[PDB]
Amino acid sequence: TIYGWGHNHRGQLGGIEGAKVKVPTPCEALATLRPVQLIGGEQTLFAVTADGKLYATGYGAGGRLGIGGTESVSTPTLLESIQHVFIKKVAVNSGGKHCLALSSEGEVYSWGEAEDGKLGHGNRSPCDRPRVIESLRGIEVVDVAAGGAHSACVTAAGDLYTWGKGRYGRLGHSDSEDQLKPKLVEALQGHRVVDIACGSGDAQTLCLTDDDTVWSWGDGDYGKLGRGGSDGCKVPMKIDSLTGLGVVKVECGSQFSVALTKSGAVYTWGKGDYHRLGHGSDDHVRRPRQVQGLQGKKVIAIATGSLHCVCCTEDGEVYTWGDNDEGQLGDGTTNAIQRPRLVAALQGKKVNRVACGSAHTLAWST
Repeated sequence: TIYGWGHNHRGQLGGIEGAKVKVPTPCEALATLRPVQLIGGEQTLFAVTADGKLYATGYGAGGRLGIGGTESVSTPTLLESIQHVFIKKVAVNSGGKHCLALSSEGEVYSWGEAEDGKLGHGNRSPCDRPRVIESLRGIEVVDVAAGGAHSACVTAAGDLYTWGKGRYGRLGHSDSEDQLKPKLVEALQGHRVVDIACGSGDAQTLCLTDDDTVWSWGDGDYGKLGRGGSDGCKVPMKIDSLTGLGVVKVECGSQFSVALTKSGAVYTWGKGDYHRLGHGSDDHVRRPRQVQGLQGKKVIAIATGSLHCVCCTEDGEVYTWGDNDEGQLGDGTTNAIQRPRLVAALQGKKVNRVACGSAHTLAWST
């Protein structure tokens, strides 16, 4: 079984009834795929199968689904043009309209909107089906991440590349220039990148290196870089207050940042409007702050949408908080939740995987 909820007005959840699905509901069509990954963008959902196949559902505008054309679909639809490739991971931002896909051969495919050079093909021409990024061929790529207007990947050697919109420093090349093809982030050389996340709007980028250090750069508004105040920067800089804490994952939602530790702690910081941070007030938070509503709960996975979070613990409790205008919190309402709250309908369901898109949410058990 795979449970899905939240906004479903354009087929986001792959075939179930209701423009808003306000309680976790079985999504049979997604379950039949036995996905190894589910990840959503702006009104979209992508599924990766065990045999490396890619399916998409939801809003088709701009060629964001990668199935061909711009029609929307309401059932998981095979990306046929790439079925000869074994895909192991898709990257899409919760608020994004383009994807990266990583093959077993360490190559990157991209599709969707092409504004700002985010597809990485050396121009701003849209690709409605997945296309290999040629300038990365011969380099073993091992991870991919996507922002609202930018893109990133990590190589076997631990090097980071970013590309797309340069404004406000999100690429990290010490300037504001757009990059139409992947460009090595030189300031991080000598540190091995092990996790990467990219934001939306006037965006930040976050990463984790293997020396127990978290980095942030790009747009500073609302404190989402985590160094106090609101100054942006154009080159990776450490968030010193996270050093030594055993961070294992970073994520970005809309104007906010998240870290999960080996110990199971969740930290959030950035824009506080609409309760996205989960601290129990809408104040902006300008340095990483532990989410005290998850104190002593051993969180093993977290996912962000634009304005909401979902996470699960070792024992299968699922928590959401943030905005609920589309029912994405899964409590039967469209009322915001200020602090993490257990998802009642999932109690007993043994969930160990969670995912989001812009305003929709999935949870399941392997």
